[PDB]
Amino acid sequence: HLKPEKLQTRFLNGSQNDGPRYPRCYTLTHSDSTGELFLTIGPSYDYEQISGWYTRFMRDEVLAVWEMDEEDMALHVHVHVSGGLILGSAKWRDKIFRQHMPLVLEAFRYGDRELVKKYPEMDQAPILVHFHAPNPKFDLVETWGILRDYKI
Amino acid sequence: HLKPEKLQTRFLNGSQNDGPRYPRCYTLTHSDSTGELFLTIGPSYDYEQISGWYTRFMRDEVLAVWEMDEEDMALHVHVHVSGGLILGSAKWRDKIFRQHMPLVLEAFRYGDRELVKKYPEMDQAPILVHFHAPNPKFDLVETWGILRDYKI
Repeated sequence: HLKPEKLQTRFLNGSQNDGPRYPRCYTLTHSDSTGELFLTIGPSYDYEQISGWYTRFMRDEVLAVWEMDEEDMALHVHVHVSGGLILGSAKWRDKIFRQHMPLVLEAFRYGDRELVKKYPEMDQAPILVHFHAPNPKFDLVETWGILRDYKI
Repeated sequence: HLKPEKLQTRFLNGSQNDGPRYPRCYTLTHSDSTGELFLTIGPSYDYEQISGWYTRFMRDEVLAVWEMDEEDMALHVHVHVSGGLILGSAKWRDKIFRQHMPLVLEAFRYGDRELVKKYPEMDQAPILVHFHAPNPKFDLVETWGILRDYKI
């Protein structure tokens, strides 16, 4: 489980804690030196946060995008299981991301909690997780419940 | 069934019929007037090919990218089943894309047949089709055999 006091939240221009609902993207990284999680909420992804040779080599970020559909919205989450010149085998990386996915989704719903309060319908929205890999074995899109399931 | 006289194959700067193997992307559009198919092969997508108002409304282009899994290869195909203001419901679009998918994969195999000659391991590559949609019901990634399935 998530430790709220270890979660820093930043907003990109065009996004605030009260909206808008769309466009709305999440960028999530961490530091194993401090154990803290860093969440940016914005119209798109946080390119400062995912910059530098380190994150390009570890590719440990979690990105997410709220997508409009006919039944309100859905959250599309993305993690880089394999591909390119990165640390770790596809099978390790897949195992660690799956391990930490409940923590990831808890950070999204704690971090953006004011918006859930304002629009309780997002808290029923489905969560779709795409484990990206070149290999069909690991390239999987999965439903991981809804947002209220990750209430802390 | 693919009718090769109805297929035009085109190369962007940086690609030829004999390579390079990577990066290599396919952009497939059609003329409803004549039933002709337009395939472009290059280092990336032919963005001008897919830029017309007709494509913006029908979103019936097919995009594909060859992806590296260390030394192994896999063809990742992309179709827009749902999302945005477009012609047709998800259910209807999904059905037509799936009925025409063998034709599409046959155009890829015929259009790029000389590269497959040169690198026969390319016929054994898995084809992975992503039916894009915001909704879990239609947002599916599926293996559709191997390239060699779709020779004519």
